[PDB]
Amino acid sequence: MVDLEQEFALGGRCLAFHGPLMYEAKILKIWDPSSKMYTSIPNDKPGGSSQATKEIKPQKLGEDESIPEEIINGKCFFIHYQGWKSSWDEWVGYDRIRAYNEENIAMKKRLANLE
Repeated sequence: MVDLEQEFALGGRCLAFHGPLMYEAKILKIWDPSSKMYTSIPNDKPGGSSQATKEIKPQKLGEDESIPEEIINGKCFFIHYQGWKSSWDEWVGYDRIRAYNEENIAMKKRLANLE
């Protein structure tokens, strides 16, 4: 068991499950249904864009992304799916993602054995 690192973190790594496998994630633009708008920081960059500008004010969205109602109802994270094209800079909900930790790496290494 661990603490703090297992929570989603602003610019933590993450893991987002598909079913056949999971693919590694990197949280950047984070979303909260309390306003149904998003937030970001330029600590790094998506990959499909050069940065994440500043402490992004929560603003009406739809510039290059959409959260479906499926994920909206919780914390969502626009993540860089690593090992894949930056075209996969996409949000997921907690329904599929968790932050970087050894338990999710135990899931990663068990899964990668099946690849």
